[PDB]
Amino acid sequence: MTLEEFSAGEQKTERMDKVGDALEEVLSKALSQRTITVGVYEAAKLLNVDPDNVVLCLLAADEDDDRDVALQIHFTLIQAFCCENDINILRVSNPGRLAELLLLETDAGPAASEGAEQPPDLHCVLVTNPHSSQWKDPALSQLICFCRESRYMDQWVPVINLPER
Repeated sequence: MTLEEFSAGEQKTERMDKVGDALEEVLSKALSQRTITVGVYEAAKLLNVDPDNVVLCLLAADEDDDRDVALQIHFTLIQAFCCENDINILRVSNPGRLAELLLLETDAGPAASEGAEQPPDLHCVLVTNPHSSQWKDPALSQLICFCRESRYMDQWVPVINLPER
């Protein structure tokens, strides 16, 4: 008989760790809208399905991706496509923390991975709008702002390392 669950808090600032916190909030809501893509190799598919609707892509690079030449090409491939339609993107340094997010409340559908050793996939998500472009929220505004400043430094892609729970 143990019940002390009551956690809360708020702040109103742009900060580096707040970028990946903010991302987790929006993606959870974006599953609730059912208007998003998932999986690194959907690059060609999403370009042929809803290229006008595309708003932002996320990629999560493993330690194992530093040795996967195909998945490295998949990252620069999806980067060519989003740039062609003017769509910003972000590359997270932490495969485990983005894998935590897909367990919390985004991608809460049939997306779990419990086997021997499956290959690196299900490490990307893409946010897209309906026929009325309304994807803002204060969280994704913080993301766009941060990503624009680091992109201004001649980085073709901004990058970050988001916190644990």
